[PDB]
Amino acid sequence: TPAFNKPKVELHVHLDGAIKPETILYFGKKRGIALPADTVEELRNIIGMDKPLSLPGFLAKFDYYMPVIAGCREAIKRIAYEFVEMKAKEGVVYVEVRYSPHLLANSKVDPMPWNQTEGDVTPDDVVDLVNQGLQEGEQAFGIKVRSILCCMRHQPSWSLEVLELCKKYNQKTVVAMDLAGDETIEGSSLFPGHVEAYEGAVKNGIHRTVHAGEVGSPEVVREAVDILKTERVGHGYHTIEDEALYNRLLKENMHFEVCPWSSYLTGAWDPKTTHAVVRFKNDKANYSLNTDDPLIFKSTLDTDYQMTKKDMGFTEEEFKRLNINAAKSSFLPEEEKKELLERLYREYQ
Ligand SMILES: OC[C@H]1O[C@@H](n2c[nH+]c3c2N=CN[C@H]3O)[C@H](O)[C@@H]1O
Ligand SMILES: [Zn+2]
Repeated sequence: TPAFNKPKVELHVHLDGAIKPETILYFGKKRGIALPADTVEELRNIIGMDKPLSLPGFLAKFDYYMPVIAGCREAIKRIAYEFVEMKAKEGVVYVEVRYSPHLLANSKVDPMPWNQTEGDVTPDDVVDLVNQGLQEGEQAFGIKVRSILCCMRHQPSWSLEVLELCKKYNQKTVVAMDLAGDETIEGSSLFPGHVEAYEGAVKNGIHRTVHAGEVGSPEVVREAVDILKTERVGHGYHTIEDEALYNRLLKENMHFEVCPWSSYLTGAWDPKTTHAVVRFKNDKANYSLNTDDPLIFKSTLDTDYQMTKKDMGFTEEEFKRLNINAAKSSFLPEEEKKELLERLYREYQ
C-alpha cells in the first residue's frame, strides 16, 4: 500500500532526470548513438544507483544518456509528455518540472553540450518543445504542470538567457528560475552572471528557487537568501548547522524542497545522523517531499513517502500538512493556487 494514497504536490523534480529507460533506448538505437547498456534492464542498473556517492559522482550519470535526447526535437517533446503521464500515475495533481534548456540544445549554445554536432535546436526551441509536451500531458492526464528553467552553476554565461526565457514564456508552463548543478564549486552562487540573472528576476517579478545546503555549507544557503533572493530553498538540509540562520528562515516561513531518498544517494544526508526533515517536521517548518531525479535514483514519489514514514515517524496528518504547504508555496498565480488548495481540501476529507 502506498504510504500516502492521496493527491500530492511536487516542487522539485528534474525533467532530464525523469526519463523512461525505454525512451532512452529508443532514441539511442534510432540515432545510432552509443549507450552504456543495450537492454532497458541493464540500462536501469548502470544509469541508476542504490548506494551513496557524491554530488559530482551522481551528476556524471547524465553523461550516459543526455546525448541521445539532446538536439532531438521529437525526443524533447516526448519526455515532457511522458513525464506528465508518470506523475499522474503517482497521484500528483500539480507539478513543477525543472530543467536546463541549454543542456538539451545543439544550436546557439557555447560551449556545445555533449560534443554534439551543430544543429538547429536552440535553447529557445527546447523550451517551446517542452511547453508543448507538458501542455499535451496536462490535457491528456488532467493534472496541472508547470516548468522551471535551470541556470547551471558552472556556466554563468547562460544565466541571463535563462532569465529572458523565463520572461518570454511566463506562465506558458514557465513559472520560475533555478540554480542547479555542482554545489561543490566554491563560490559558484556568487558568479556575476548568476547574480545578475537573479537580481533582474527580482526587479521583473520572475519567481526564484536555488539548490543550497544540499552538500554545501549554511553559507551557501545564506548566499541564496541574501544575494540571490530565493523564495524557496532546494534541499537546504545543512541550514540547521547554523542555528541563527535556520531559526531566521523558519521564522520567515521559508519553503524547503526536501528530497529524502535523493539526499541519501548524493551523500547530502549522513545516514549516521537524524535526517534534517525530522527537525523540520518537529518545528513544523514549511517544506515539501520530492523525488528530484527518479530515473537515477530508481525511485518514485512513494519511495520518499515510505522512507519518511517507516523511518522518521511521519503520519497522514503531516503528509497533508506538507502538501498544503507546497501548494501555498507554489509559483502558481493566486487564482490557480486557490483552485489547487480547493482541490486538496476537497480530496483530504
Ligand atoms: O535539470 C538540470 C540539471 O540539474 C542538475 N541536477 C539534477 N539533480 C540535481 C542537480 N543539481 C544539484 N542537485 C541535484 O538535486 C543536473 O546537472 C541536470 O542536468
Ligand atoms: Zn535537484
